[PDB]
Amino acid sequence: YNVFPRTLKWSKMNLTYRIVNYTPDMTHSEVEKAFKKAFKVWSDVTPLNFTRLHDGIADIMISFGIKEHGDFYPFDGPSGLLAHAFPPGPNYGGDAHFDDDETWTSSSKGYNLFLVAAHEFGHSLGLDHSKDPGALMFPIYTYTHFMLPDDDVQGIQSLYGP
Ligand SMILES: CC#CCNc1ccc(S(=O)(=O)CC2(C(=O)NO)CCN(C(=O)OC(C)(C)C)CC2)cc1
Ligand SMILES: [Ca+2]
Ligand SMILES: [Ca+2]
Ligand SMILES: [Ca+2]
Ligand SMILES: [Zn+2]
Ligand SMILES: [Zn+2]
Repeated sequence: YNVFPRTLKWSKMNLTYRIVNYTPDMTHSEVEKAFKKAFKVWSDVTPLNFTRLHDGIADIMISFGIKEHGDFYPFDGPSGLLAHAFPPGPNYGGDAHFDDDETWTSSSKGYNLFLVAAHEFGHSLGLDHSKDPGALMFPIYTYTHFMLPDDDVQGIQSLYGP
């Protein structure tokens, strides 16, 4: 696994996240479950915890956008870039953005929100890309009870512990 050199981790165990807006292709419930399940992945192997706030500021501000959307790191329309998150830190730190130009699902068609989101929150927590083609933090999307690969388990625990 790989981590950035920075800013490594959050000084607090219980973090907050917020879902600013939603995608057309999934119901509010579907999306909420994906994100909830995406965090559950990292929380199960770490002392971390995530609380969802309805409004105001949250450590991890989640949102769906297309093209230029407020950070000068524009999306490229369908396919190509799927989503990006920023490593731990104040403000934009932690936040995750999903290209609303892609087709988000709970299945295999288009791109599976949960899987991508699971990856993206990895970033939100301090993990960079893993060179292990079996790691959730590998730079290539690949569709797959979800068990978090070993490398990834090694990753966050080296930051936050078991
Ligand atoms: C199992 C599983 C899974 C999900 N994996 C996954 C793979 C690729 C992407 S991506 O298409 O968003 C590629 C990207 C990524 O991995 N985002 O997390 C986007 C952000 N990014 C970026 O802006 O890079 C430059 C500008 C330095 C080229 C690095 C690559 C997203 C999720
Ligand atoms: Ca709905
Ligand atoms: Ca933030
Ligand atoms: Ca794209
Ligand atoms: Zn963005
Ligand atoms: Zn990535």
